[PDB]
Amino acid sequence: GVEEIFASGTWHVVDFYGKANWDKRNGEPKYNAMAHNPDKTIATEGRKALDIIHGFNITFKADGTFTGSIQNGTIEGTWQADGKDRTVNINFTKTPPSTSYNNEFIEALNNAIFYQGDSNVLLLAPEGKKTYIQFAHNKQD
Ligand SMILES: [Ca+2]
Ligand SMILES: [Ca+2]
Ligand SMILES: [Ca+2]
Repeated sequence: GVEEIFASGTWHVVDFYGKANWDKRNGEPKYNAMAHNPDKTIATEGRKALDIIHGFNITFKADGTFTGSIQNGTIEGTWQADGKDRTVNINFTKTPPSTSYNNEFIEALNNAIFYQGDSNVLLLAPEGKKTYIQFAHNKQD
């Protein structure tokens, strides 16, 4: 069931993905692309963004609660998923002092309604399926 994917250990952010083809679990990784922009100043901003978002992680518990860590502190809340249609509903009860990257992460999780994944990855997409956030069970480095 859903606990076998969600409650499978700490999930660490890989990237935010755009131009998604949800059917095929593919898309364009935003900050890894930014770090390879041909404008060296934009590439520098992408490298800094990667170091920040790689620190973002979340742990879902089988009791329907979660905690996680982003800039300035912890997130907390509740979650439900349905394995019959691969849908999810995340609800925040605590967020730390805001930052641009925090706001992006919190919005992605708040808008998530579909999921897919496997023993390595978790992808969460909003209703339009044009974007997703991807996690892994290891911190990116
Ligand atoms: Ca359902
Ligand atoms: Ca690496
Ligand atoms: Ca490594």
